[PDB]
Amino acid sequence: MANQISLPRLVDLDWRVDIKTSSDSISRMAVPTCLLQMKIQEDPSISAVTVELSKETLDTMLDGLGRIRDQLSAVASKLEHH
Amino acid sequence: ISLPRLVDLDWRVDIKTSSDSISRMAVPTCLLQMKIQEDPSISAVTVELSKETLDTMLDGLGRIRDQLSAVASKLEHH
Amino acid sequence: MANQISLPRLVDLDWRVDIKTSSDSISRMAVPTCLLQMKIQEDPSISAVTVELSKETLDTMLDGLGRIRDQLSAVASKLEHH
Amino acid sequence: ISLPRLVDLDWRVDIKTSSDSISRMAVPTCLLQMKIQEDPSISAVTVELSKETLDTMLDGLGRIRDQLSAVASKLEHH
Amino acid sequence: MANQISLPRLVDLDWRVDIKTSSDSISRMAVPTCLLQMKIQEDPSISAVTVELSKETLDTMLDGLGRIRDQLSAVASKLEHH
Amino acid sequence: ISLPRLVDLDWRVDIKTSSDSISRMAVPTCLLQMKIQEDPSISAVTVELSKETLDTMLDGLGRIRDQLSAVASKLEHH
Amino acid sequence: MANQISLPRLVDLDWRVDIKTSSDSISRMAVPTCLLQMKIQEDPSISAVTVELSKETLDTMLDGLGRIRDQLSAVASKLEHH
Amino acid sequence: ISLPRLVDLDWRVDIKTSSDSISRMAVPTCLLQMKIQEDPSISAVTVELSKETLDTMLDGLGRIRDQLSAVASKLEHH
Repeated sequence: MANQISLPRLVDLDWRVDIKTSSDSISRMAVPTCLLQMKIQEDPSISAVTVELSKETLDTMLDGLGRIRDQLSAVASKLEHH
Repeated sequence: ISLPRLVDLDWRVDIKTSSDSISRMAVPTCLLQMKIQEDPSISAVTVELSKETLDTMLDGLGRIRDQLSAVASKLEHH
Repeated sequence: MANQISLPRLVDLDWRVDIKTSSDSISRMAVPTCLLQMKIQEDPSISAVTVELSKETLDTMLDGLGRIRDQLSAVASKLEHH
Repeated sequence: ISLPRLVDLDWRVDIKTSSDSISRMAVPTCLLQMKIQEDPSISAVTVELSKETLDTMLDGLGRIRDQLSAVASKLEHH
Repeated sequence: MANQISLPRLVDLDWRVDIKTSSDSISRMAVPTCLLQMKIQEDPSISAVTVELSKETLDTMLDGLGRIRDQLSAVASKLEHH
Repeated sequence: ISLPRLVDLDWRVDIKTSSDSISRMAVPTCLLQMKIQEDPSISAVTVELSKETLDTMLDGLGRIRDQLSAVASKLEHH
Repeated sequence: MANQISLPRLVDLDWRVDIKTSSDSISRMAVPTCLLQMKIQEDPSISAVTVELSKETLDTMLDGLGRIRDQLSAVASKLEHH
Repeated sequence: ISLPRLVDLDWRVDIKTSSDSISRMAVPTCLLQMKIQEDPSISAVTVELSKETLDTMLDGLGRIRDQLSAVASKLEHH
């Protein structure tokens, strides 16, 4: 059919930046970290997924989502050319 | 302590029928699968994203990136 | 007793047909796939089960459900003959 | 990516007492167990089906089959 | 403290008797079976546990619950004797 | 097919403080743990039972026992 | 960001003291035990975690929570000294 | 029988931004992870605690400790 049913929807994205004790240092060295909360909905019935993100993990997420954006745009371009 | 961590990101681009379109034009959609590890026992969160939701995601995560880098810098000079 | 309690009930069946990139081809070859959503209810408390179906899996489902139909009809026939 | 896939289908035909029947005639019922794999970690969805629900299921899945085959054909000639 | 909090409560017990095809016979031999549904509540938030019971499993359940009854009565007897 | 089956039954008798008693008399209570197998992957349902709830349980399960035996007998002579 | 999102909140703590038969004695020797119920909330959506606690486990919990208190106070002290 | 037992306790002290503060002063917070075993198959309950919630926790658990010790003593002399 058309798009009437669909996989869960990401409907909220929030975050917090904490300072914590690092694990890469023998001494008392503080390092930042992200707490990320995504709220996901099914078409009501909202769930929350909370993860802890480092800088490198965030950069990798950003690269991946950029590649997804590029693939979506290329498919849209091929679709507009019937 | 071991908070849940995003350890993999996979995706697929599908083409589906549009529901709102008068011209019935097909539309691209992203199936996004995030793999979260908690510790083994990895879970998978699957969502469907449109282009606009992905763009907004990117904007928010870039803001997180900038804030994290600013805090890192202020910690280095502290 | 009689049929007052009962196992969960299938109360909705919906689907979508997507075009995706195939895995059986080295080149860029598109293949269709089904997203099937079944809504299941307990006698209220509705849950959703979404699966991805290929053509062959769908044909096998159809064979199985046909065999179930045949067995139900044979049992009904034996029941009408006391 | 690995969306959940139906990997097994099993069933049993029971005879139960009818609740609506004036004549108290016994009635056949199907216990249907679908095994869904996501990847190991297979889950099982169990439902009870009457003959009419099964018939409607069959009709819907046949419609899916026809639509899938039509899309396949239009992709081959595309 | 006293008994203010408590483990989940069994708040409903229902069942059905089905006839099914047996597994102990090569031929078509029908055998009865029980579908048992227990409804369990937390002190609201009701859940349902459905199991399939054979005659022997039911007899064993009955023996176990009888032994529990005997132990509860013996403890009550010791409590009434301060 | 493999419906969930009760495969173990364990219990403990505790003594707790009574909440309704004027005389504050202690009271026995049963912690009941049913182990259910579905197939490995056994789950555990824990409840708390009073003497009266246990008695009612026993009555209901005895009724199930009698009904099952009657159906068995009518199948043997069928 | 600031503290707008947050991990689940502990919002209730209740308990009961039971007498049970001990496992360290061959004879009939009674021993106390704690049933502890913690109610945890997400910012609505309250869940209950019930555990059985022995005296030694409780003492260890108390030591751990005291160490947490000390670390929180030391961090607060370092924060007040800019 | 095997009721769920708390088998590990881990924690982290973070510094976060305060939301109610006029002076925007940073504030310490505790991320607390309790590991519960039921029997293998250990689960993890994570909460965030402020200093006041921790103090109240400590008071309640100390009351439990005193009650448990009093019952132990009255059992020894029983």
